[PDB]
Amino acid sequence: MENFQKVEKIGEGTYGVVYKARNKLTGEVVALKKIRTEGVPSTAIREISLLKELNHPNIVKLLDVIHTENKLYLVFEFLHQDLKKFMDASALTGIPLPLIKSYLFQLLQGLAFCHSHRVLHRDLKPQNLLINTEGAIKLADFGLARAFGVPVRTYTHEVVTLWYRAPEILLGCKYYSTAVDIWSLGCIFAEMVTRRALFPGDSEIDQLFRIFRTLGTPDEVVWPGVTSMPDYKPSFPKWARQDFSKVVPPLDEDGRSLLSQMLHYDPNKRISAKAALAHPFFQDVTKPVPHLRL
Ligand SMILES: NC(=O)c1cc([N+](=O)[O-])c(Cl)cc1NCc1cc(F)c(F)c(F)c1
Repeated sequence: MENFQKVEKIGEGTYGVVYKARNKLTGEVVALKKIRTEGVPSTAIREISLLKELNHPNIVKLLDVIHTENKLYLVFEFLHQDLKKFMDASALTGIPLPLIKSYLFQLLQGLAFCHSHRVLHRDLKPQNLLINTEGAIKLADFGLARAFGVPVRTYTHEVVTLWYRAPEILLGCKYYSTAVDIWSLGCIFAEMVTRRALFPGDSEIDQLFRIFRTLGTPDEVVWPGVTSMPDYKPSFPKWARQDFSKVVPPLDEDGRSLLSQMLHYDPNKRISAKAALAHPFFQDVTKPVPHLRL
């Protein structure tokens, strides 16, 4: 590394390999993501560079965009653990409700900030939510999707997770809205509560049908325009909706109410991050200290 000192290979994300590195100068520890191929659109580097200006306590800071030797590196502030690992570690006992609430509240603040600045995430999942010992949780990878449209997969044979994809994306809609992030966060909220993924689809159609089996096959009544979506087929089976009391037990009515608003089929009826923050579910929100083993 011309300037860094690779500590370890954290992983291999959807846009390239990730390393924990120490800036031999500043001495700071950061996450270095090497972006995928043989050109790199200058349009992307400009859009990405804009993301450097985004500053919010619940958004992982993009410290630098390095375009040298014709390669693309993203330098991010470092956090020791992601929500996926934390949920696994908390599987036996479950994440306490007060902490689930704190995390959801913080993530909505982060989304409200991004959305008011016209930035969408598009690929929220537990792995993209980072946490620290102080009880904070932050969104990682905001805006990278748009600055790269949709490259389908990661870069080198790796099963793309569809579990958190909004139905409008699954139905072929070409224009994503802020609502896709609320849907993903709703799925994550449910998973923290039940300790099981809400919609663990194994294919795009299995994903769509798992959603339909739980929330009911959508129709023009609940989702005006759904039958005209690019990938909608009149041959879709028609399943009846289940009750939330059965979907995320034993979550209370405040929680079920908020979740139901985050999972409305019509992107336009789906609650905004701003509005969700005012929901009664957050009346008693606090900021608990999580039990992190690093
Ligand atoms: N900003 C970041 O801090 C970070 C970034 C990316 N990434 O995509 O650019 C990834 Cl993957 C993991 C990250 N940390 C969480 C983490 C740190 C570890 F040190 C570790 F071992 C682990 F599993 C998870």
